[PDB]
Amino acid sequence: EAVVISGRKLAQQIKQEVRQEVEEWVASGNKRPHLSVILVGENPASHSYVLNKTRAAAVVGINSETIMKPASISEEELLNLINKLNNDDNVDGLLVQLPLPEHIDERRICNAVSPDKDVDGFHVINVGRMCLDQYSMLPATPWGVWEIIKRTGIPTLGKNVVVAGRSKNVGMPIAMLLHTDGAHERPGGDATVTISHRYTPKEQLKKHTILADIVISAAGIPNLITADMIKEGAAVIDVGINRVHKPKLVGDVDFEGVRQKAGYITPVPGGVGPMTVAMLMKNTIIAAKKVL
Amino acid sequence: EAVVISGRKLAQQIKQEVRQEVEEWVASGNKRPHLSVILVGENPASHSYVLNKTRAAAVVGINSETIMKPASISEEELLNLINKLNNDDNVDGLLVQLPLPEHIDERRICNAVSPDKDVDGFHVINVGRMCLDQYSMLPATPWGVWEIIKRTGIPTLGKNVVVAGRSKNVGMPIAMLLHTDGAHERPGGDATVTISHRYTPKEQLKKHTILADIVISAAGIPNLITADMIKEGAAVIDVGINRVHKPKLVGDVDFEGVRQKAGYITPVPGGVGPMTVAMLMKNTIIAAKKVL
Ligand SMILES: NC(=O)c1ccc[n+]([C@@H]2O[C@H](COP(=O)([O-])OP(=O)(O)OC[C@H]3O[C@@H](n4cnc5c(N)ncnc54)[C@H](O)[C@@H]3O)[C@@H](O)[C@H]2O)c1
Ligand SMILES: NC(=O)c1ccc[n+]([C@@H]2O[C@H](COP(=O)([O-])OP(=O)(O)OC[C@H]3O[C@@H](n4cnc5c(N)ncnc54)[C@H](O)[C@@H]3O)[C@@H](O)[C@H]2O)c1
Ligand SMILES: Nc1nc(O)c2c(n1)NC[C@@H]1CN(c3ccc(C(=O)N[C@@H](CCC(=O)O)C(=O)O)cc3)C(=O)N21
Ligand SMILES: Nc1nc(O)c2c(n1)NC[C@@H]1CN(c3ccc(C(=O)N[C@@H](CCC(=O)O)C(=O)O)cc3)C(=O)N21
Repeated sequence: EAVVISGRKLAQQIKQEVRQEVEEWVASGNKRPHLSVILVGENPASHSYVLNKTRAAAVVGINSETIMKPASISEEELLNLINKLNNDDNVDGLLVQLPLPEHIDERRICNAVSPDKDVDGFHVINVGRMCLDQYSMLPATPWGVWEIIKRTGIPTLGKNVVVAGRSKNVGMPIAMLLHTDGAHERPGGDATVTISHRYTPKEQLKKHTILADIVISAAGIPNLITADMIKEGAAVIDVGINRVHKPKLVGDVDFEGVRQKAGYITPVPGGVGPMTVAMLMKNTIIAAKKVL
Repeated sequence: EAVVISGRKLAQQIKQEVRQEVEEWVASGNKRPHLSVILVGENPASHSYVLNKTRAAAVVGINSETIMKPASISEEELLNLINKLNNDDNVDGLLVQLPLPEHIDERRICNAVSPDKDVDGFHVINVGRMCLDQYSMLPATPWGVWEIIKRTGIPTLGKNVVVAGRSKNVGMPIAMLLHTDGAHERPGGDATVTISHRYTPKEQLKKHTILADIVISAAGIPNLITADMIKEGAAVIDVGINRVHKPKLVGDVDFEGVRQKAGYITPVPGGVGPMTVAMLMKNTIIAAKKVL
């Protein structure tokens, strides 16, 4: 029997910490932090995630606004709005919820957010700084993943990690953080990391996952990770979010099988999800204190 | 018997290509490209590598200057020089040979070179763009490594690659290029990539290298890769440079053992080295054409 790690309980801890930090920033005479979120269009999951973010902000004492725009907004208009928010000193953190309409170039939009306000860590400079193991705004999900590992007390240094997924927002940063030097300006995990993706044959995925002390799945494929792929005692972190069949939410991991073989496992929901939102809270206070 | 790939012969091909490109740029009325190299101090290997670079430039029709400064140069003075070269339009490519004296912060210096002239690809924006699979100035050694693989006709897509070394100038870019999507703006190799480093136990290094179709060693450890670590038919690319014992130059690979087990192997010297210099030539014409 795997220890089922509650990301909900961890996220509550992290939110207690942020509330304190925030209550102590404000207590000492500084402006309350303010997070602005641009939400374009009518995607329900997008609306639900933004709502989780604004509730979390309210519970740790961070002001938030949700700026709603229709999917018909031009790229030029959204960029204008971004420039206006970058230049407002009341605004500490700025994120644009993805995905955006097809007619809008997401890379351009992310690179328009000011790096000092880029609480998603998607701006190219934040990406470059992370890749160079310098202080940066880390993306929220990857940082959530590392915090689950670190706060549970699961070792990384010299350990074998497999990451299924190579996406610039999730997979790549997870791999980058976990493999890098603990002695650098931004310390990494010092793990031996294998990056797998859509062209990794299932056969080769299994031959690597079977050596792994930690397996992190961020592919968006149900049952991609099964018991026979895991060594006994492994930590299994499920970042996937998959709508399957009424519509239902599952992870990338066969939870019921793998919970009999792994030492640690995260559920979906209730695992990495809440951690994603908590770490965003942390980045907002960091942007407000202007410590980068 | 492994095919011993001559990086010398490949580099000559690449240099023939660059000469043509350059002869055709100039032929059409543009300024001859100009590469400036700042060399600080008296390190002999540094002097020898810069000399390889300026000879290569002369053979492909690129003007070069070597700017020599003493190890006593302040950081402020070197940065001044860099600003002056950034702002001169005769100068197309600008690199600072590393390493620098301890009193100088290399990250600051690399980030002062203008991205459009950063023919080493060390500037944070070039690093960020590479990490996001966008067009960037690629670092010369990593690109050399990928060119050896691609020009020999060794497949990467779906293949297992191990990289021994995680350095921001060599190991990390090699891993990044090889793992990434062939369908992105800057195409990657679509390989399954394992990053190993100084905290990977030898035991775990072997268990991954033994699955590898390609093993790329960039650790600076003699005999780090031996025959029993390699599967039969594997491609073995030796990026290491090690002074051993008169003083002698060897790679990270036990060449004599591994040439009996691998399908392909690169020697040291004569492998990745000349490729490092040729690809720098390629980046110089790219900076001159202002195509990024
Ligand atoms: N829980 C959270 O907080 C959270 C946050 C962000 C994203 N996600 C989820 O993580 C998953 C990935 O999100 P993303 O934005 O990185 O998505 P994406 O669709 O860009 O990435 C999918 C990645 O998985 C890889 N992949 C596809 N098939 C594979 C296979 N057979 N083996 C290994 N890798 C394979 C792809 O190569 C790609 O890199 C999704 O299910 C998404 O909903 C969860
Ligand atoms: N042929 C060329 O053109 C060329 C160009 C650049 C560098 N190099 C050579 O490549 C080697 C590395 O250069 P660098 O600048 O990346 O050096 P570096 O010293 O910064 O990097 C060494 C890397 O190897 C790793 N390492 C150390 N012990 C290890 C082990 N037992 N297993 C796996 N990895 C281990 C370290 O963690 C580190 O990431 C050196 O020998 C250098 O001279 C060659
Ligand atoms: N700019 C930007 N930043 C982000 O960090 C994200 C983004 N866009 N778009 C989509 C992803 C996904 N994501 C996210 C956030 C929260 C949760 C979450 O709270 N999950 C819960 C509820 C599951 C549900 O009912 O949908 C869970 O327990 O897993 C899931 C994804 C998120 O916020 N993402
Ligand atoms: N800024 C900057 N850019 C670089 O790309 C480098 C740098 N600094 N500092 C050191 C590394 C190493 N390096 C390099 C360049 C050429 C050769 C090379 O030509 N090697 C030959 C000769 C070996 C010898 O006799 O020393 C070989 O055949 O391997 C080796 C390393 C190089 O140029 N490097």
